[PDB]
Amino acid sequence: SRRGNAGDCLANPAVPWGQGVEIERALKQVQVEGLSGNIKFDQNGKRIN
Amino acid sequence: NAFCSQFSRGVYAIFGFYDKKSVNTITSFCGTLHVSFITPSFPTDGTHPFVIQMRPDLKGALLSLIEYYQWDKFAYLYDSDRGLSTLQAVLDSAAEKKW
Amino acid sequence: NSIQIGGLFPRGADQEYSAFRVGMVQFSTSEFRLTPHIDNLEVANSFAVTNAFCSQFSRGVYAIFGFYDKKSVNTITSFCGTLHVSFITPSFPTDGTHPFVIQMRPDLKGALLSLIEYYQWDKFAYLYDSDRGLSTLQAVLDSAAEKKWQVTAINVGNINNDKKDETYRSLFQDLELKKERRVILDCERDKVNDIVDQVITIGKHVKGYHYIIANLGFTDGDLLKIQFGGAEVSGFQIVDYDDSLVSKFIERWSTLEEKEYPGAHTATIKYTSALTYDAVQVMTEAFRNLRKQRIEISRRGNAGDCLANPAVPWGQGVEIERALKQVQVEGLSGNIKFDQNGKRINYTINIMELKTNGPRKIGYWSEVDKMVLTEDTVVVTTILESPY
Amino acid sequence: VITIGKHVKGYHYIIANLGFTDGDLLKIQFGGAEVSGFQIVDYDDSLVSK
Repeated sequence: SRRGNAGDCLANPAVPWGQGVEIERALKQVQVEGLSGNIKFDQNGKRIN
Repeated sequence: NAFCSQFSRGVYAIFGFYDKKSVNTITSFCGTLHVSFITPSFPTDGTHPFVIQMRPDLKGALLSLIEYYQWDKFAYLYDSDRGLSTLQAVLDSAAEKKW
Repeated sequence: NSIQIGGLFPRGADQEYSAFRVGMVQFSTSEFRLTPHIDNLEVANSFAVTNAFCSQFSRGVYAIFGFYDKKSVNTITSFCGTLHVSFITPSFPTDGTHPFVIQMRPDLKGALLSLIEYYQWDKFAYLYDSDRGLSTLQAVLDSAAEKKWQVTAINVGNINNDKKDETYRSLFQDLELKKERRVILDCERDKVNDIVDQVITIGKHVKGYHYIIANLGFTDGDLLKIQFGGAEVSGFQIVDYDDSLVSKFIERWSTLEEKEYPGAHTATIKYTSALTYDAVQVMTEAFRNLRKQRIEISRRGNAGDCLANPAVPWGQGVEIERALKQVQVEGLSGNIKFDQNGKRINYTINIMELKTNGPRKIGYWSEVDKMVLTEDTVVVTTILESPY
Repeated sequence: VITIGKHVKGYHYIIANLGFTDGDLLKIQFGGAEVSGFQIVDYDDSLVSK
């Protein structure tokens, strides 16, 4: 769900909004095919296989 | 400038390119502000959260191709702009395999 | 006239922060003074650098002193390139003509290159760290081809703390099969103390080897444990203690308080702290020379934040770097002379070599002339007869 | 011996007392000098292992 306000990036100290953990985790689990070939991701984010 | 302006918009992910000058800038922010970044540029040495690399590695294919062609003496020409991580890999394998 | 400046200091930089205080106390003149406004941080994280640099620019200063790392150097050279705030630092010198940047550290490469032909080497190894950039490794391999060396360069910096002892024993036994009697090290203090301890434990400091610790502190780290092996050790240092102003400083430095000045009550001082003292003389030289030609640059108006769209400079900062680069004073290192870019010219490095008595000096180096071997025979009579 | 550097391959040492592994020994394990010694208490015995 979109939080609405985001604030300023240079907030001292700024606070992360803890939905981006669920964003990247689905991003790390993408298993599709593209022009290059098979696309498989490590939990680091490096392209494997 | 473009990072905080798009952070003001409240975006979900950021797509873009980086060079060796700005590579530390994105990795410092996306780890801090916990937003994802997806890129076709050259991948960083070491691990970084919140960064998805699209370009694969080239090291092992280079070390296979030199080994498949059975080389021991050659020359190497490099540009600084994409980092030096390929150079550091092939100089380590230079020591182990008598190059 | 309390000129307000800014400090960006890393954690664990205890000896340098006291060496910053000694210049602030001694070089404090009555006609003007300096307001520190110092914050602590981590040098590897650019976000805290992004936090602190826009913190001090939000207040608005005339100059900033601090330390940077390889992981944050382009954060600095982009901000001071854009926002026209001059910057002074003793860290490793950048490559490229970056405006608004003062390199207080001298270059080391040409002095390092000069020593190598002096021993007339041909084949050696080169252990390096990945933290001070790779400018030296690029410098030697470019010179390796055009003067026909055989260099085996091996990185060491990515080794974890838990598996040190197996990796170094894996490292030097690989060097032993190639008969590598000559090693050039290039690290900070803490790696050099770790590497030398593993050289001793495998027993590779007898008569027959040679070592070069290529950094500005040769007697900075511990050296006594390899004094008596037999392996000839050389190194580089700029801060010679034989100078009286240095000897005045050491006499002043030694008598100080531990809990007030952590790391002061010693006999020697590290070069990173030595330039920190020498930088405050250069900062105070600026605003003294600034008020001499009646140049008021007092931008008392509100600086505002750093995220301006578009960002705007303020042209009195051009006069600041005009004043900072035109500084020639004398400090612990010696003759401080600059370039239009911000580098250092006309300096001298003392080539030091290790003997059984301890550290010595076998000469100095310059830009104009190379390694000058200032240490500071029979006549045969016979007659020409065959086959003699 | 270590500080003057005299434990390379080529030397030999014998610590003639009943505790060979009693004192520290790791710091000259990796030199090259062959070191022997004497001990009576073998740990491989079960009553010792008990």
